[PDB]
Amino acid sequence: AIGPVADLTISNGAVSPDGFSRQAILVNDVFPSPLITGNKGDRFQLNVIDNMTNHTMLKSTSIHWHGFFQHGTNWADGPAFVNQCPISTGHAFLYDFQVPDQAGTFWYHSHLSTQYCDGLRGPIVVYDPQDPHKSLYDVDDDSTVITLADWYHLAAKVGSPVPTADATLINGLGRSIDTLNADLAVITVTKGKRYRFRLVSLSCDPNHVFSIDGHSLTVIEADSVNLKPQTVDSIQIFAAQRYSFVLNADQDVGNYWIRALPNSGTRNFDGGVNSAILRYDGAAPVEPTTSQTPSTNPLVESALTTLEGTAAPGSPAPGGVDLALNMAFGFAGGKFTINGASFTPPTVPVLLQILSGAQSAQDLLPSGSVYSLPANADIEISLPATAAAPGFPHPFHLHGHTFAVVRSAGSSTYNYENPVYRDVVSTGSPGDNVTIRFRTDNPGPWFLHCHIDFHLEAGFAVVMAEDIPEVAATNPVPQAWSDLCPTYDALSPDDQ
Ligand SMILES: *[C@@H]1O[C@H](CO)[C@@H](O[C@@H]2O[C@H](CO)[C@@H](O[C@@H]3O[C@H](CO[C@H]4O[C@H](CO)[C@@H](O)[C@H](O)[C@@H]4O)[C@@H](O)[C@H](O)[C@@H]3O)[C@H](O)[C@H]2NC(C)=O)[C@H](O)[C@H]1NC(C)=O
Ligand SMILES: *[C@@H]1O[C@H](CO)[C@@H](O[C@@H]2O[C@H](CO)[C@@H](O)[C@H](O)[C@H]2NC(C)=O)[C@H](O)[C@H]1NC(C)=O
Ligand SMILES: Cc1ccc(C(=O)O)cc1
Ligand SMILES: [Ca+2]
Ligand SMILES: [Ca+2]
Ligand SMILES: [Ca+2]
Ligand SMILES: [Cu+2]
Ligand SMILES: [Cu+2]
Ligand SMILES: [Cu+2]
Ligand SMILES: [Cu+2]
Repeated sequence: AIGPVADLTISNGAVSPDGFSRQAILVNDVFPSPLITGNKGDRFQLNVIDNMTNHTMLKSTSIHWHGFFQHGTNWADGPAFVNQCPISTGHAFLYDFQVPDQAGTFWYHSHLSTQYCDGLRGPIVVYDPQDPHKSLYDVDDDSTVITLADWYHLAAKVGSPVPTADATLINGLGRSIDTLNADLAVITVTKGKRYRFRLVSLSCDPNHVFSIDGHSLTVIEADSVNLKPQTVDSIQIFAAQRYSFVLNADQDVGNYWIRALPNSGTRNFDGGVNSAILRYDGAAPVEPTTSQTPSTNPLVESALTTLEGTAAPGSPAPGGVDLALNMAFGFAGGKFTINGASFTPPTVPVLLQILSGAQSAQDLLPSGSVYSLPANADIEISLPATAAAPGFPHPFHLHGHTFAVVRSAGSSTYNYENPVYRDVVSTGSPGDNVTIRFRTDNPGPWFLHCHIDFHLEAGFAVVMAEDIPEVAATNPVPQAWSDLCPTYDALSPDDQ
């Protein structure tokens, strides 16, 4: 892997991850984007050098480091027009931040429009030298990162506004229905060894039901949060989520199908679509002939708990917090709404608005989309599922924070004692009332949005303006950040 100090050069080029070729986005001349790693406590210095020339996929860029708290470095978080203006082509920008108090599985992706769908997205691992789960496994390295991704034959701005994927990629490879002989990813294991696999969803839209024929999976991490171990036989993973699971390679030496069934597009495994190969050392170099058995032990989010058994912030009753917010989803004029407002990117990034003197949510643009949060407070947010926002279940993501999921999708119970904490949560289907809690210990504007990128583009977002009075003092910005907007605003539209 590369990192924690590295150049990330962004360019355009042709790729063929499902045996069909198209123009896309390369990072350090490769697709899919390379793995970046560090250790707990490391300073990351990622110099993003933008050499893109294709306006259809956008020449500008901005990168989000998904899951990092960015305390004191809100300017480095990535969302275009929230935390920065985009980097302009022919320029570079250094993201310089620390990860003092976090370890686990993360990822990076463009956070400008729908650009990450065109290929700028890759995994990150922050290792913990004192990982409490470390004695459960033998192997945890580049080879044990498993990414899932949707792939489209037409680019994000070329196809339908809400497209359906032609292929699922596993570690960057997969088959489409018209490319049944395309290359497949192979993950190799040695019989008798134990592996920490780190499963990362780079998806722009679909969720995937992940399973491995003949094997159970011991889940030990969700979205960079250590869990009490939970053995499962399938995992439904939503866009932008991560899980670590331990696999004991104790079955017969052979080839076993790795499966990732999407919730849209091709919903079968015919011809080896939506599949990869688990190969034991010594097995024949052939495709598996294993069968899928019904999942009788699927992952259930409400049954997950943190390793430390951390209580939810606040008191154990509905509304037992300093500020309770309800987000009512809707859809009007082809745009998503939250509490009647659709997010449209402001000309001046929200952070720059605050640093320039905006004092309240009413002062902040876009109007109706920004919520001021008090400092050092317990917050509860409910996000009740509704068919009024098409394309459910919507996996919501809160920047700058992990949150307690006090009520999960598909469950009527509330857990304040020992709920799972994570950073992306499915808000489920009608009848659900997914409810989250967090503490406001991190001054800055933080995006809260559906991580289905096509829905974000259609306005399905709000901004949480946390502790506005302390933002400037807590987040001193580098000169290079100050220069982003004047450079970007000087571009002609066709160079954006
Ligand atoms: C930079 O970025 C872009 C995005 O990657 C590039 O866009 C490509 O540009 C061309 C047009 O110049 C496309 O080819 C066209 O595709 C359409 C649609 O094809 C599909 O749909 C039709 C109708 O349903 C169907 O008949 C076909 O079988 C396809 O399924 C065609 O109608 C056109 O005739 C033409 O073939 C590309 O599809 C497109 N690729 C990306 C992935 O969307 C662009 O080329 C880049 N510019 C630099 C110079 O390379
Ligand atoms: C889901 O969650 C919230 C919070 O429990 C609900 O909104 C609250 O519900 C009651 C009754 O209407 C009120 O006492 C409060 O004023 C509400 N608090 C929030 C901050 O507005 C809501 O009713 C639920 N929605 C789904 C449909 O069950
Ligand atoms: C309007 C509309 C329709 C469908 C979707 C979707 O994601 O399926 C999103 C928006
Ligand atoms: Ca091969
Ligand atoms: Ca291996
Ligand atoms: Ca962690
Ligand atoms: Cu993300
Ligand atoms: Cu994020
Ligand atoms: Cu959505
Ligand atoms: Cu985001």
